[PDB]
Formats: sequence, structure tokens, C-alpha cells
Amino acid sequence: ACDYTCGSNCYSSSDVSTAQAAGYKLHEDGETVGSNSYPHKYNNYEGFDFSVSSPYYEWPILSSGDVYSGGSPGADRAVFNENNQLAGVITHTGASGNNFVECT
Ligand SMILES: Nc1nc2c(ncn2[C@@H]2O[C@H](CO)[C@@H](O)[C@H]2OP(=O)(O)O)c(=O)[nH]1
Ligand SMILES: [Ca+2]
Ligand SMILES: [Ca+2]
Repeated sequence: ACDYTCGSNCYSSSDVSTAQAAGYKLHEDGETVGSNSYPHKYNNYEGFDFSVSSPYYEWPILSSGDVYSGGSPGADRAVFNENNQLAGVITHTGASGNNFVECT
């Protein structure tokens, strides 16, 4: 079973932990990858009810199981905060334009 389902994508907690660890490390070292410069601040325009404190940062999580390194980011994102706490897993899949909806 999936711990997180983003559209047709199935993720386990380990997938998210691995993605988050890579994103958080880049954030701490003040480095970014990809033309869209990940990881970067997530403003929460959507108004999701995150249970952890801000600031929030978004980092791509890939369906292939591979850690994002600069190519096409896809539709799914792991959102973490300054204390390395997972805020949530979101996706553009099933959402209009560049909006996000939460993964179930
Ligand atoms: N939809 C959305 N985009 C955000 C948010 N925070 C930052 N962004 C960025 O604002 C712009 C319009 O959505 C994009 O550059 C998007 O970045 P990403 O495209 O890298 O997610 C947010 O809370 N919601
Ligand atoms: Ca997996
Ligand atoms: Ca692989």
C-alpha cells in the first residue's frame, strides 16, 4: 500500500524521507539545482493546514524512486520546514494551472 498517493504515483515514507534529506542538505548548504532552483521557499498560497511551523521549502520527489538532481521536476513535491520536519506531500496533478493539491 502507498503511504502517499499523488495522482497515479505511489510513495512510501522511505521515498519521502530520502527526497527530503537531499533537499534539506542542499538548503543547509545554500545550494540549488534545476532551472526552477530547488529547493526554494513554498509560500502556501493554497492555504494547506500544515501542522508544523514555517518557513516551508518545496523539493521535487520523483516517481522513479530517484533523487532529483536538476532535470524535469515532475508534478510532486515534498514540503519541509527549517527544523527538518515534513510539512506535507503535494502535487500539481489534478490541480488547475500551477496550483497544488495534497497527496492522499
Ligand atoms: N502554487 C504555488 N506556487 C508556489 C508557492 N510558493 C511558491 N510557489 C511558486 O510561485 C510560482 C507560481 O505558482 C511558481 O514559481 C511556484 O514555484 P514552483 O513552480 O517551483 O512550485 C505556493 O504556495 N503555491
Ligand atoms: Ca518507491
Ligand atoms: Ca533507480
